Order: sequence, then structure tokens, then C-alpha cells
Amino acid sequence: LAPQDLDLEILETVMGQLDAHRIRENLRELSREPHLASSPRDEDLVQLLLQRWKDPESGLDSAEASTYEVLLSFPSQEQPNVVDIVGPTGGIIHSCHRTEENVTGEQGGPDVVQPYAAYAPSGTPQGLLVYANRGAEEDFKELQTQGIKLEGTIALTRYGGVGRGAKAVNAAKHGVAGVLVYTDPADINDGLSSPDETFPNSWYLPPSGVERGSYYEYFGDPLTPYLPAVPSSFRVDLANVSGFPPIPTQPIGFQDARDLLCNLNGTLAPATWQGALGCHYRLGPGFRPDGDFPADSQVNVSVYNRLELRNSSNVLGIIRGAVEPDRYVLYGNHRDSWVHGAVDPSSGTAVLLELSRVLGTLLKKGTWRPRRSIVFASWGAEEFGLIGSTEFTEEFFNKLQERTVAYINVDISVFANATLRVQGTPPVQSVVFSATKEIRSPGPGDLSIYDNWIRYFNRSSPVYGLVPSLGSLGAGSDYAPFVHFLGISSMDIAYTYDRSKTSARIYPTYHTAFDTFDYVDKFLDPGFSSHQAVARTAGSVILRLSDSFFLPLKVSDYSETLRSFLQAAQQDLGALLEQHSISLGPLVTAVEKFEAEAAALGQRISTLQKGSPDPLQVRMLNDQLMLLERTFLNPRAFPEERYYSHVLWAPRTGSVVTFPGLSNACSRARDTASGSEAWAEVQRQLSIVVTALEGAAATLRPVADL
Amino acid sequence: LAPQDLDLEILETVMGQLDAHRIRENLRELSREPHLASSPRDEDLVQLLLQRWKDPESGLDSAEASTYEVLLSFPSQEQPNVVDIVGPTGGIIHSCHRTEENVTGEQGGPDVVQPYAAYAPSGTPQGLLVYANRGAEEDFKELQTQGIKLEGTIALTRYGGVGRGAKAVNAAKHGVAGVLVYTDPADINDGLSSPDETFPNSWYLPPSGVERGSYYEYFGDPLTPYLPAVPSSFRVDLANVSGFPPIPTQPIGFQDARDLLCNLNGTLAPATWQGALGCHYRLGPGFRPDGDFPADSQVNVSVYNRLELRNSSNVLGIIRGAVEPDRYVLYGNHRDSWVHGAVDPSSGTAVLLELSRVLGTLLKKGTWRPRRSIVFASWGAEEFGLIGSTEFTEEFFNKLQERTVAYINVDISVFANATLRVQGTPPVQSVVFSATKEIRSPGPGDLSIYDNWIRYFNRSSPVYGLVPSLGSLGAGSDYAPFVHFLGISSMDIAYTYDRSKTSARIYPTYHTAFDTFDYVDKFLDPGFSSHQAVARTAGSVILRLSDSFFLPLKVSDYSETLRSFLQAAQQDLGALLEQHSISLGPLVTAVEKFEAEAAALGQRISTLQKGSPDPLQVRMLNDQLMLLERTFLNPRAFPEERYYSHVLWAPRTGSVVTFPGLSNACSRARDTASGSEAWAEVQRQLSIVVTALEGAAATLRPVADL
Ligand SMILES: *[C@@H]1O[C@H](CO)[C@@H](O[C@@H]2O[C@H](CO)[C@@H](O[C@@H]3O[C@H](CO)[C@@H](O)[C@H](O)[C@@H]3O)[C@H](O)[C@H]2NC(C)=O)[C@H](O)[C@H]1NC(C)=O
Ligand SMILES: *[C@@H]1O[C@H](CO)[C@@H](O[C@@H]2O[C@H](CO)[C@@H](O)[C@H](O)[C@H]2NC(C)=O)[C@H](O)[C@H]1NC(C)=O
Ligand SMILES: *[C@@H]1O[C@H](CO)[C@@H](O[C@@H]2O[C@H](CO)[C@@H](O)[C@H](O)[C@H]2NC(C)=O)[C@H](O)[C@H]1NC(C)=O
Ligand SMILES: *[C@@H]1O[C@H](CO)[C@@H](O[C@@H]2O[C@H](CO)[C@@H](O)[C@H](O)[C@H]2NC(C)=O)[C@H](O)[C@H]1NC(C)=O
Ligand SMILES: *[C@@H]1O[C@H](CO)[C@@H](O[C@@H]2O[C@H](CO)[C@@H](O)[C@H](O)[C@H]2NC(C)=O)[C@H](O)[C@H]1NC(C)=O
Ligand SMILES: *[C@@H]1O[C@H](CO)[C@@H](O)[C@H](O)[C@H]1NC(C)=O
Ligand SMILES: *[C@@H]1O[C@H](CO)[C@@H](O)[C@H](O)[C@H]1NC(C)=O
Ligand SMILES: *[C@@H]1O[C@H](CO)[C@@H](O)[C@H](O)[C@H]1NC(C)=O
Ligand SMILES: *[C@@H]1O[C@H](CO)[C@@H](O)[C@H](O)[C@H]1NC(C)=O
Ligand SMILES: *[C@@H]1O[C@H](CO)[C@@H](O)[C@H](O)[C@H]1NC(C)=O
Ligand SMILES: *[C@@H]1O[C@H](CO)[C@@H](O)[C@H](O)[C@H]1NC(C)=O
Ligand SMILES: *[C@@H]1O[C@H](CO)[C@@H](O)[C@H](O)[C@H]1NC(C)=O
Ligand SMILES: [Ca+2]
Ligand SMILES: [Ca+2]
Ligand SMILES: [Zn+2]
Ligand SMILES: [Zn+2]
Ligand SMILES: [Zn+2]
Ligand SMILES: [Zn+2]
Repeated sequence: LAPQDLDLEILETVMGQLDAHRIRENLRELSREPHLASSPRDEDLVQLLLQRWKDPESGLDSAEASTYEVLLSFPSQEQPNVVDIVGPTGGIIHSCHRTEENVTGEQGGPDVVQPYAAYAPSGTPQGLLVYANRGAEEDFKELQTQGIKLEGTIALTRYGGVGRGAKAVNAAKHGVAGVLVYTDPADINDGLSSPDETFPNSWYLPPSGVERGSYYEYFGDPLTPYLPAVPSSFRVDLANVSGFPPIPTQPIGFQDARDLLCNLNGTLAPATWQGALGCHYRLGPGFRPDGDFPADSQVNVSVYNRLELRNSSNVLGIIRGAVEPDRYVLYGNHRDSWVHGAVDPSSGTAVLLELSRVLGTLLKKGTWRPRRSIVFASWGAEEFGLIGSTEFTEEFFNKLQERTVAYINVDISVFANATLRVQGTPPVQSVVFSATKEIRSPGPGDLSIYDNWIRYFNRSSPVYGLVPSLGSLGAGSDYAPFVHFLGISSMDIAYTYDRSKTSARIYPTYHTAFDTFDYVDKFLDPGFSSHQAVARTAGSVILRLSDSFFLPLKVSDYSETLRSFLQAAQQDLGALLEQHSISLGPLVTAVEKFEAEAAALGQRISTLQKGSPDPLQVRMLNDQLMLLERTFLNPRAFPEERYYSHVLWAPRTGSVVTFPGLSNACSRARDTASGSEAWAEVQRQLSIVVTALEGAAATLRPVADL
Repeated sequence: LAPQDLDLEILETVMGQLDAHRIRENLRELSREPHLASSPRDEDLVQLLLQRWKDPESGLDSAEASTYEVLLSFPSQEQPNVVDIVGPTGGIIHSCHRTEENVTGEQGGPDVVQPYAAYAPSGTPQGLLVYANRGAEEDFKELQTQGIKLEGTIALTRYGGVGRGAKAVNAAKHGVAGVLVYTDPADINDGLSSPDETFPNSWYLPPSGVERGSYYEYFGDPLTPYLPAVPSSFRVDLANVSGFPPIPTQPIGFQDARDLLCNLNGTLAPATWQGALGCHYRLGPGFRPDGDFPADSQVNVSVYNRLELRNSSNVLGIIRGAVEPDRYVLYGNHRDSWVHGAVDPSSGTAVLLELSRVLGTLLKKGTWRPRRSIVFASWGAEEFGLIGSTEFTEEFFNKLQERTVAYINVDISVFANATLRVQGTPPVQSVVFSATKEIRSPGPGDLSIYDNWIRYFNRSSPVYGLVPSLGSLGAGSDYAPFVHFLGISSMDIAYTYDRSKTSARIYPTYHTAFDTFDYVDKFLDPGFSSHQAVARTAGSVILRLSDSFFLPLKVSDYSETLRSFLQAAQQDLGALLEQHSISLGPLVTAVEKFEAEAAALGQRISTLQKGSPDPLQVRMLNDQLMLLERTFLNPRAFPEERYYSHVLWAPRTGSVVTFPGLSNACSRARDTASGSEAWAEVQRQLSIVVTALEGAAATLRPVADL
């Protein structure tokens, strides 16, 4: 007769049933063949999910596929992309490698998509080579400042620093004709480059491995901004599409990068532009007369990529809530990969299958039904730009915004096995702290997941003292439309490596044809105990959100973030702002009001917990908690971005670490004259934050107070 | 122990306590002096509301004023606006009257703001006069087509047809230098114009009466689009403000218009341009040689209006809900007038005071506390453009959007005493039908309010047969930001006149210095029984919404509207659309899905009503009903409009009576080539509607169905 609440016996049963061996075998099946979005293998995996989730003994209440027709991009099987060194008459002097070398048994066959830059256009530019570091605006500016002619050149860049497509966008502003991208061994392999030093001998990236990836500027289907890609939909004209790289762009292996960069002529690049290819790096243009190639040689980049409409499916599954079925706890993972995608995303999908098996099995026994609905999602086409998740948020925008408690994402479950790492908005911190305190870490000692985690990623809180840190959410996976466009509190959970033992930017075989089952089984997670730890963490978070009578969301945890952003503004912008007749006084007041009201709400919750409150009273409080995140949305704040409406977490390019709209506006206004449009936009961005925080505070106050 | 529900004994108590004499006395005090927004008398009325709502025996739980600093517009007391007829050197031949004649003892004091066009700029244009009918684009085009030189002219127009500011906008596209506006006796007085025929002898407009009003293009404070006009917040630069009339504009009495128009030279105006000033109307330019003025004479319009920032307050009051205090039934009325405002808005405020007295008194007795919160609002600065209500919606956007059941507006309670009229969105129809069936009409017979209403305004429903018709909501009062911007189901209730007995565009003394207590007391509602009838209707609607366990909102009533819009599109646009490869097929499907889902939801509610459902089950259903209106919002549908996001009720300028974005896009695209940007925008607007309806249907489905 007491209202349904978190049942710790159910929780422990679930934690104890998550089976590392089942996860391993899931991963073996998921990663056995390449599974690019919209491929026949992608469709086999859609059917696998459906079959698992419709099973009468271990399935969910229901499961269904939904399909969108979306604009993807592929290279040509008939005319491969090629990078050649050519002479004055067009004779080929040297050809780069076309695809990964069959080093581990799974590469080099027609199943493997050639490396390419998805959404980069076809073309056949040819010109003198330059080296442009990470291809940031400041990198091309450095070349220009040095008197290097950029018009008509081919620019070689390394992954990292700025997004994939941005390298081509920034190049093209200087009239660069084509772009090459490689991963520098300094950036991913702790400076190692040899066959014996790299996979299959270690987790490191082999010399022929090539990061594939989306080079589109935005996320979501390119043709249908703010509308779902259902067959009938308005589509932007292929000519009116914004966000494609403007020039042909092609990624290459670091062995091919070595041949190019280590032969360049000219000035030594800055120390910060150096790497581990094996030589000092020079800037170009062109090759050095004492090197491997004639100094009149050019680089020809021939690209044959096509844009192609394709069907991509999501698979949704649901366990209906027993008491509040119109509240959703959403747990999602993308399904599609660049090649075999054993790590990305199949390590997550293997966990998705195992968690959903345990809960479905428990559901089918009659042992349990959660208080709120649990919705499981297998997203399609994430590698092309979060397409499947984005289209879902556009199609079910209102139903999701009114009803979703939180979105839990597991993309890669395991980057390595040293430590948990979690990214998320502050309302979700408390529940993942709670969950990880009560699960044992698979690593040495006898620590909980939480006590191991804090040894790797921590911060000092004025409230709690030293605690594990939560990373902020950008657009690195399918949480992006949930947090930035729908304003749903979100979390992303993984296990990862120790940054004191490696500086790798990501696990080294990311997005290559060396991301295979053996890579995980031998190196990342032998025994699969880290996959199991992530499954347990995600399962415990999910059940705490789906079953607890009072929702375990602490909106008061946002106060530290707001205060931190306010302090950075006061310290680094306050004087500049004052010079322009712009006061931070209303912002101070709004942060103080949020702090006061979120604290008072937490005290009213604590007070009510001491008795036996009515279900409706708790539902009213749970609505204030879960809908708080929505108050930071303003769809007019960032008109030059797409989907970003959350005024706390939109991309920040300004140097001050404060509210991103304010930081970016001050950066743009800084050298403009008083009374400029750019200064007026600083005031607009500041008033957008103040209004958002005042409105957030107003939702946390007692609901019938004026 | 049963959940709180509508208590008919409380309802009848309340109906029986609403006192016509108290309403009359309220109105006497409210309209005793002019009460322009931000005037000292406006502030006295703020303090009156506060005192009434804080009374410990007859007040509410709490009441508070909130103030915004907003840009208003006023004429100059030191240099009145003047319209003169002048000779070739500037000598004044004739002067028009400056303000209403002191015909009833309340006009002509310095308390009475001079007639003027609020937000029209200062200037002193002078030119030949033309007559341009209602000042529509087509009216100016007619003049141009006839070879009339419009550059540098003064254009005389009559109120009606297009909005006030639009007359000036349309004039200025043709280089007109200044605009005069009058109300034609044919349009408001059934053709009568003499002193003995008009107030104080009848309800008709005297020859010196002048309609004041906002000539701003949008609503909300002009300086703070999409942000609340609070202290130290962003204001656009006076130079970059959109929406002001581009040229000086001045309204005049019809006696002055007679002197002007009846002396024009030239071609006889079209039949539909004629009127009752007492002559055949000609077009100009200039005056006829055989008339009162030399034919070389010009009209000089000198306007000295200023823009001025002013404080304007809202007063909010609340009765906290006993069970669901986080659900709001909002009842509002504006407080500010142009002059005495006895009809507009004080007849509404008199009702607001009496209804709030009755409920507050019942509350204080301990007799009753509503299930949901009732919020009462006295809006400031509505006459300048719904400013007080709009700023409140901006300030409390999220709290209002998540929690408001409906907004009930009473602006003018009584235009006259013949019949109820109600405007609102379909989900509110069923509750006003229920209320009005159980209250007696004050008129002849022994009819209910409902059975009297259907004799005047009716329509044939395929569901219900003949029923009273509900008008649609545009931007005629403070419901505008609730419905168009927040997406809250809204209603406006008034009593009005019999259109078979008069063709008056509105009650004739609207916005003049003849809108006085005696006008109401002697002509519109002697005995105040129609005011009482509106108070009962609003009170009954309010209690049904605030107290009922199941909310009396029938979202299935939307289906008739959707189907009617679809049919208009199929009949009048289908062929044109097909000729441009645009299919209505997805629209038909989306309408069908809404119809199906809304009907099935109604059946599930009916089923649940037969038992003793759990409060949480009913809260879930009530959320689906009240939040359905929100699903029609799309803040990207109408980028050229301000605040209009609701894709059903945005302004329609296209001739086809269908979804307004679609109607408007097809009307713009019709005279463009295949494959034009205008045709692409037709498809965008169509897909916006399809997506909205599919999303609406999705929220009405069983909440855990995939
Ligand atoms: C609804 O409103 C109408 C219009 O005001 C009311 O009818 C009017 O009632 C007044 C009395 O309040 C009548 O005034 C009388 O007029 C005669 C002239 O015929 C005059 O000799 C008397 O000194 C007196 O002032 C007025 O004639 C009458 N108008 C009409 C058209 O009937 C009506 O009573 C209102 N309904 C209710 C329920 O109050
Ligand atoms: C907080 O996190 C840091 C890592 O960011 C931990 O610092 C590491 O400490 C261990 C042992 O002292 C060394 O392996 C690393 O070299 C340290 N790294 C750095 C950057 O200092 C720190 O121990 C954590 N704090 C706690 C209390 O666990
Ligand atoms: C965490 O991963 C590391 C790296 O794979 C594991 O350590 C390796 O274990 C294999 C056997 O599976 C040995 O062949 C390697 O020599 C080990 N490398 C190092 C650096 O120790 C470690 O066992 C994993 N932890 C768990 C709990 O499985
Ligand atoms: C319309 O009438 C006004 C009012 O008489 C004229 O405005 C005056 O212009 C004179 C120039 O002779 C100035 O010296 C005055 O100070 C103005 N007076 C006021 C009271 O504003 C105006 O010039 C006329 N318009 C035109 C186009 O002739
Ligand atoms: C429906 O409303 C119309 C008014 O719009 C009513 O028609 C009026 O009826 C009476 C007498 O038949 C006359 O005073 C008016 O001249 C009529 N107007 C028109 C346009 O016909 C009609 O009676 C209403 N229907 C019902 C059943 O009450
Ligand atoms: C790659 O290596 C495996 C294992 O040695 C071999 O069987 C396979 O055929 C090779 N693939 C190609 C495309 O040559
Ligand atoms: C680059 O090589 C391609 C492939 O042979 C050739 O078609 C193209 O013309 C070359 N580009 C230039 C600029 O010569
Ligand atoms: C090659 O590099 C050197 C700088 O070391 C410079 O003097 C020379 O001119 C360069 N050659 C060309 C063609 O730029
Ligand atoms: C997507 O699937 C539909 C339905 O099967 C098919 O008719 C359509 O052509 C497909 N689109 C593509 C791009 O394959
Ligand atoms: C208007 O008329 C009344 C009533 O006769 C009179 O008392 C008042 O003074 C007049 N007002 C003005 C401004 O002349
Ligand atoms: C006045 O009107 C008549 C048309 O009746 C026209 O013949 C005459 O030219 C007009 N005078 C002027 C100055 O336009
Ligand atoms: C509005 O009121 C505030 C507070 O009293 C005052 O300081 C401000 O000047 C006022 N604004 C105007 C235009 O009167
Ligand atoms: Ca889309
Ligand atoms: Ca505003
Ligand atoms: Zn991934
Ligand atoms: Zn990936
Ligand atoms: Zn009004
Ligand atoms: Zn008005």
C-alpha cells in the first residue's frame, strides 16, 4: 500500500544478473561485419534488436522500428579517392595508400568503406602542399602572416583542435583548393608509429589506420533542419544546403602523412605544431630539393564522394510504467559504425542488449514493473551527425519535452578499463554518485566505482568537498538534441583510460578499420568486467530514476555551475563591460535568486520526505525537478547555430569560461567601437541569461507564491 | 474522502452572490476620471485593486503589483496636434476641432488626452488631400491606377478594414506625406450624424468623438521583443525599433472629415468607398473650385507626439489550490483606458472586482478552496499594445507554459445587452457551453444564456448539430500572448448587440471621450443585468476549470477546425499545389490521426470516469488535455511576425480560409515561377502544419504506446 519507491532488492538482483559473458558474445555478433548506417548489415542489426526486444520471455512490453530518409555521403567503389604526388606534366611520382592494410585479418576487403571525409565534395584539386597544423583559423592566419601564398594549395592538417569540416571551411577562406587530414602519432600514440608498436601488438593506431567521420558543420539530417525527415517532408534544395565542407577533403594514414610532411620545404613550424611523424615539421609551400621528390611536384587530391538519400532506422522499446507511465526515463545508444565499430558503438550496444535483457526478463516474470516508463533506443546514422536521435526529437518534440525525466546515453561503453567517466548536466550528478557508491569497481583494491573514479577525475565543490567531476555535454553523441534542443537533463556514462599513462586523444583505433572485436577482447577490456561495470552503473541510474517515489534529481547542484560562470564573468569581463555601460548587477541577482530558490525547494522536499505525502504532492515536486532543465532554453539566443537553444551549454568560442552566449558575444565585440551592433548583442546575450535564470528560479519557488 | 470535484452547491452560491449593484458602483469609481496607462489615476486604480485583493475578509490569499518600464507615446499638452487648411503661402484658411466637444460634461478638461495616433511620429507635412478609403494596399493601388499623384499628399482614410498603423505604412509606400483617420457614420452609426441623433441622446458616436488607439504594428513593449522590460535589461536602439508608422498620422472627428472629404475634387470614388458624411465621395487630389475652399489649398497636419519610457504595473492576485496548486486557471482584464474607459475596459474591471470579491469572501469564510489555483490579473498598458500581459508572459514563460490550464479574458464585459458572444480556441468550447446552459439570460423570455446566444451567433457542427459559434482569437486583447506565444487554450467572454439591428463596427463611443459611466448606465446595460450575466458565465467557467477532478477541456473539438481548414485547402488550393508537385496526402493523414487519437482519448476518459480512479491517473489525463494546445506552437514558422507561433491562429492574409501559414504562403507564391523560393516556402509551411498535427496526435495517444 505505500507508494512505489526504489526497491533495493530489485536493484541488487539486477546488478547481480548483468553477465559479462553475455556482453562479450553480444559484442562478437555486433562487430563481426562492418555496419555502416543504411547498409544491409545495419538492417540485420535493426532486426536483431527487434527480435531481442520482442522476445516473449526476455523482451520488453513493445518494440518498433521507425525509419527516416536522410541525406548521407559515401565514396565510390568504382573510382576510389586518391592522393598522388604529380610532376609538371601530370605524371604520377608517388601514390598514397588507399585504405587500411590487412594487418589483423579484417581489413582490405570490399565490405570496408574506403577512408573518406563524409559530406566533403567530389573534386580533383592539385597544388603545392602546405602544412596548416590543426586547420584552425589561427593556423591559416599564421601561414598568411608569414607570406605563404595559400591560394590553390593543398593543406595538410591533423585531427583535433577544431571539428573535421571546420578544417576545410577555414582553409577555403584563404583559397586553399583541397585538404588532407591525418592523425599524428604524437596526438594518439604517445609518439609511437611502428607496426610492432601498434595494433595487433598494442592498443595503438597502425600506420595505415584512418579516422573516418562526419565533416558536416551541424548535426541532424542536412536536408531537414527543424523538421522530421519523414517521407513527405519539406527538404532544403541540395543547392541551398548549409554546412558542407566547401572543398574536397580526404583523410590519410600517418605513414602517408610522414611522406608528405617530412619532405616539405620552408620555415620550421612553431614548437606547438610539431609531432612524432619522425622529422622536424616545415610549413611549405612545396617540397624541399634535397628530399624524396622534385621541388616542382604538386599534390593531387581526387575525391569522388556522392551525397545520397538513404533510409535509416531507429529501434525503440518500452517498459510501461506501473504508476506514472507518462514519465519517461530514456536510455539510448547508437547502432551504426564506420567499419566494425567494436568499441564505437558496439561496446555500448552490447551493454544496451544485456541491460534490456535483464530488465525485460524481470518484467516478463511478473517480478517487477517500474513506477515510470523506461524507454530504450537504438539510434541509426549517428556517425553522420546524430541523425536518428535528432530526427526522433523533431518528430516527438512536445511529447518528449513534457514527459522525459532524463536521457541516459552510452555510446562507447569502454574506451579502456582504468576508471569511470561521466558527462552530464548538474541535475543528474546526485543519482550517478548514489549509484556508483554501491557498486564494486572491477579494478584493484576493493574500491567502489565512485572511490576509484575520484582517483582519476575530481574537483573541489564548496558544498561537498572533493568529488568526481562530471564533464559538460557538447555534441559528441546522441545526448546533443536532448540537452541542447529539448532541454532534457542528460548523462553519458563510459569506462576510460588513465591520462597519467597516455595522452591519447581518444582510443587509438577510433573510426578506423582496426576497431574490431579482438581490440576490445585483448586490450581494452579482457574479461569484460569494465563493460559490466558500465552496465551496472547505467542500470542503477535507470532504476533510481524509474522507480523512486521522489525523483533523485538535485537541481540545487546547478548553483555551483551558475556561480562559477558568474565569477568568470565578474573577474574577466566585468571591467570591459562597465566600460561599455553594461552592468552584471542583474546577473548577480538572478544567480542569487536561483541559489536561494533551489536550496529552499530542496528543504521543502526533505521536509515532505519525513512523512507519508500524497502521490499528487510528490508528482508536483517531481515536475519542478525534471522540468527545471527546460527553463534554460531560448530558441532565439543562437540564430547562427542550429539546434542549440540551451543558454548554458551552447558551443563557446570566446576565451572567458562563462555563459557561452555572453563569452562569444564579448569576444566578437571586444575590438569594435562603443555603440556597435556587436556591443548591443553583448547586452542581448546577457539579458537572455538573466531572463533564463530568473525564469528558472520562478519555477522552483513555492508554486502559488506571487 | 472522494477527490475534490465540481461542487454544484458552491457554484450556485457563487452565481447567486454576484451583485449587479456592486458592479455598477465599481464601474462608477473606475470610470470617474480618465485613466490612461502610467497616469496618476492609473496608479490610484492599481492601489484600488491591491486594497480589494488584500482585504482580510473579502480578499485573496495574496496580491502584488509588478512593474515594467515600457515605451509609450503621448501628444504634447504645450503644442497640440493640429490639422489646418492652408493657402499657397502658408496662411491658415480653416482649422479642424482639436478634441471632443464638452457635450456631456466630461470632455475638454486637461485630464482628457487629445485625440492622437499613439506611436505615430512628430512631423509637419503639408500637401494636397486625397481620399484613400480604408488605407488598404488595394485602396492606394486604386488611386495610383487612376493616375492620381500620391507623392507628398495628405491621405484621408476611415477606421476599419486594416489595422491603424497599417494605413500609414501602406500610404508611405506611395510617398504619401501624412495620414488622417476618421470613423465614418455609415460604419459605426447606421448613417446617423447629428447631435440630436447621437450620445447623450443614443449610443451613437457624436460628430466630435475621435477613436484613439495604438498604431504600433506588433504587440508587446516596442523596445524589448522576446524579453521582459525589467530594470537594466536589453532594449533595442530607438533607431532600430520596427513597427512604428513611418509618417505622421492623426485621427479626427467625423465633422472635420465631412468638411474635408465633401470638398474634394475629382473622380467619384467606387460604390464601396462611399459613406454617410453627407455628400458623394470623390478621390482628390485637392479641393473642388465650387466648394468651400480655394482649389489651390493644402492640408497641413502638425503632430508633436513623443515616445516616452513609463512605468506600468500589473496587479496579480491568487487563490492557492487545495490539491493541485501548481495548475493555474488564469482570469485577466486590462485596467488602462484611452479616456474614462467606462465600457473599455472598466466594464470588465467592474466584473473582475465583483467575481474576485465573491470568491475571496467564500475563501475567507473557510467555505471553499478550489482544487487548482485561480490567478487573477489586472493588466497594465493594454491600450498601447497588450504590453502588461505580454511582458508577464515573457517574464514567466516556462512556469506559465508548464502549468496553465486556460486563460480567461474579459476586456469589455458589455458592448450592449442583446447576447453573449465568446471567442476562444476549441478546447474551451465544451465548458462555456456547460456553464451557459445553467444560467438564466437577463433578456426576454425565460431562456438560458446558451439558448439566447444560439439565436444570434450559431453554426452547424457535424458532431453536435446547431450550436453557438465561438469566434477565433486574433490580437484584439490580452489573450493574444497567451494563445499565440505560450500556446495556452484561451477564452474571451462578453455581452454584445444584435447585428440584425445595427451594423456598428463596435459600440460607437469606443476609444473616445464619450465612453463614460452614463453611456453604460443609460444605454448599454441599464440595471447591469448583462454585466451580471458575464460575471456568472466567467465565474462558472472558472470554477468548472479550477474545481473539477477531470478537466472540462474537450480537445476532440479541435477536430472540426482541423478538418474545415483541410477541406478549404483541398477545395481551393489542391489543384494549384498539385501543379507544383506539392501533395496534401500527408496533411490528410495528419488530420485523420488527430481525429482518431483525440476521439480515443475522449473514450478513455469516459471509461475512467465510470469508476473511482486514482488522483495520479486523472492528473496524467488532465496533462494531456491542457498541454495539447502547446503542440501547435512553432517559433520558426512565422519569422516575419512577432510572438505568433501558433500555426492555427497566426494572422491570415491569404484568401483561402485554411491553416494561415499555408494560406499566406500560397497567396505569395501564386504569382511566382515554378521552383521559386516562394514555392519552397509553401512546402515548408505545409510540412510545419503536418508536423504540428502529427506531434499533437502523438501526445493524445496512450502514453506508453510506440
Ligand atoms: C437593454 O438595453 C436597451 C437599450 O438601452 C433597453 O431598452 C431601453 O430601456 C430604457 C429604460 O432603461 C428606455 O428608456 C426610455 O425611453 C423612452 C423613449 O421611448 C423615454 O420616454 C423614457 O424616458 C425612457 O428613458 C428605452 O426606450 C429602451 N430602448 C428600447 C429600444 O427598448 C433594455 O431595457 C435593456 N434590457 C434590460 C433587461 O435592461
Ligand atoms: C584527483 O585527481 C588527480 C588526477 O587528475 C589525481 O592525481 C594523480 O595522483 C596520482 C597519485 O598521486 C598520480 O598517478 C598522478 O600522476 C596524479 N596526477 C596529477 C595530475 O596530479 C589525484 O590523486 C585525485 N585526488 C584524489 C584525492 O584522489
Ligand atoms: C585492464 O586492461 C589491461 C590492459 O589490457 C590488462 O592488463 C593486461 O592484461 C593482459 C592479460 O589479459 C596481459 O597480457 C597484459 O600484459 C596486461 N597489460 C598490463 C599493462 O598490465 C588488465 O588486466 C585489465 N584489467 C582487468 C581487471 O581485466
Ligand atoms: C505645417 O504647419 C506648421 C505649423 O504652422 C509649420 O511648422 C512651422 O514652420 C515654420 C516655418 O515657417 C517654423 O518657423 C515654425 O516654428 C513651425 N511651427 C510649429 C508650431 O511647429 C510647417 O512648416 C507646415 N508644413 C509645411 C510643409 O509647410
Ligand atoms: C442562427 O443565427 C441567425 C443569426 O445569425 C438567426 O437568424 C436570424 O433570425 C431572426 C428571425 O428568424 C432574424 O431577426 C434575423 O434577421 C436572422 N438573421 C439571418 C442572417 O437569418 C437564426 O435564427 C439562428 N438560428 C436559430 C435556430 O436560433
Ligand atoms: C586478410 O587476412 C586474412 C587472414 O590472414 C585473410 O584470410 C583475408 O583473405 C585477407 N583479406 C584480403 C582482402 O585479402
Ligand atoms: C588530379 O588528378 C585527376 C585524376 O587523374 C585529374 O583528373 C585532374 O585533372 C587532376 N587535377 C588537376 C588540377 O590537374
Ligand atoms: C625553400 O625553403 C627555403 C627556406 O629554407 C627558401 O629559401 C626557398 O626559397 C624555398 N623554396 C621555395 C621555392 O620557396
Ligand atoms: C526508403 O524506403 C521506402 C519504403 O520502403 C522506399 O520506397 C524508398 O525508396 C526508400 N528510400 C531510399 C532512399 O532507399
Ligand atoms: C463641461 O460641462 C460641465 C457640465 O455643464 C461643466 O461643469 C464643466 O466645467 C465643463 N468642462 C469644461 C472643461 O469646460
Ligand atoms: C478637378 O476635377 C475634375 C474632374 O471632375 C478634373 O477635370 C480637373 O482637372 C480637376 N482639377 C485638378 C486641378 O486636378
Ligand atoms: C520607474 O520607477 C523606478 C523606481 O521607482 C524609477 O527609478 C524609474 O525612473 C521609473 N521610470 C520612469 C520612466 O519613470
Ligand atoms: Ca530533421
Ligand atoms: Ca518585452
Ligand atoms: Zn559512437
Ligand atoms: Zn563514432
Ligand atoms: Zn480593452
Ligand atoms: Zn481599448
